[PDB]
Amino acid sequence: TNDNIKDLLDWYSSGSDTFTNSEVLDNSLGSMRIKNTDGSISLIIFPSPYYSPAFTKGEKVDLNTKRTKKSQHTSEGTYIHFQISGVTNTEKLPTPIELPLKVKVHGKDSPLKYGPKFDKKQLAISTLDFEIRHQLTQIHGLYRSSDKTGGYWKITMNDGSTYQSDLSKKFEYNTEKPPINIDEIKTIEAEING
Amino acid sequence: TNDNIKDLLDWYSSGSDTFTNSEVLDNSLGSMRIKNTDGSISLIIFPSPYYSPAFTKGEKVDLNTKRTKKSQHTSEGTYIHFQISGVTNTEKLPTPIELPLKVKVHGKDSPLKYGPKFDKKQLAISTLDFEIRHQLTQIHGLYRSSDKTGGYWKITMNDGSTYQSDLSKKFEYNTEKPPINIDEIKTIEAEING
Repeated sequence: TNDNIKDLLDWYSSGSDTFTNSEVLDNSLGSMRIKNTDGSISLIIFPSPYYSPAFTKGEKVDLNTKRTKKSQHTSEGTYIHFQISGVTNTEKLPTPIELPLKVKVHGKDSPLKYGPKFDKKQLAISTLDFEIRHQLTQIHGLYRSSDKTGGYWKITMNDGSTYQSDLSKKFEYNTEKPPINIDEIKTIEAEING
Repeated sequence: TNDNIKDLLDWYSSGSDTFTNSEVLDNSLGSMRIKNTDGSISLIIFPSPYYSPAFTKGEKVDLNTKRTKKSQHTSEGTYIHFQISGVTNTEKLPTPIELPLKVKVHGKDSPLKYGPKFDKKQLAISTLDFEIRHQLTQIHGLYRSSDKTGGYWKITMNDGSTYQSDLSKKFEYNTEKPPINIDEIKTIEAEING
């Protein structure tokens, strides 16, 4: 594969951070300072004009986010994470739901018809992106060979509205739309090509 | 949490690398040089006296492994990964199997009774460790608060033999036993405490 595809493989196989019921310390309207219940602090940026959380100091939030650079300890010993997007409310569903991924690879529908499970009412579109693409890389070989370097995912809501991303490029954080209610997702489909 | 627990959370939420049908370039008996089908090269160490793959040049292997330090590009442009353990044969099962995790948290059995799915015949014990603990961190809060900082996982085989790890410490790579046939795992259980 070429270097940009290796960069995509690195990003989508580098894990993510999940924190629940973190506390907002400061919201600078495009960036947030948040205290996680393990004592770490997350500094999270929101580059999109369409998704800029407004939660104020003291409110609780959930994080399902990616790091942009290595976490560092301060002189006082506080651990600081540097993240992007992935901040939602703390509302939970009574039991988890699965978001099965319907996947086509080189025009052939895969028999693997499962997906990640979540008990949160709302997820950021970027979170859905990394969960989807992580499954595509791990299970379907996305970015692991020259024949699996592009395609798309598409979410269709119960009301017919859609969200989509091009697998040949990094997720479009700069135009990310606001988080969605996952219980109202109708289907998630993806196709891998090359 | 204390810093060693934050280190564990970092390790178990930093992702992993999955490659299939990679080619052995060199086996130095305790370390291997492997060419992945994306063109990258993996340099993998095997510190255990009990798990030291013997695959020779030209043989095919699978990788389900963790990086020990950042990947680097050489002057010729080759991307090099630095990994530990996680090398198996390429044998596949006809359909994937699930390795459900039975989880107890603070003495209470969790209702979440699912696990990761694999279509490989064999997995290294370290791979099982990171898959198990990743699920424990993400879904059950392991390492995310002072009340969830220890416990164990235990694999029981159909023949009654067992494998186990202490969640309060890093996986014991230095004494890792050889890979196991996952179709003969009877149960995987874990308990989280603090």
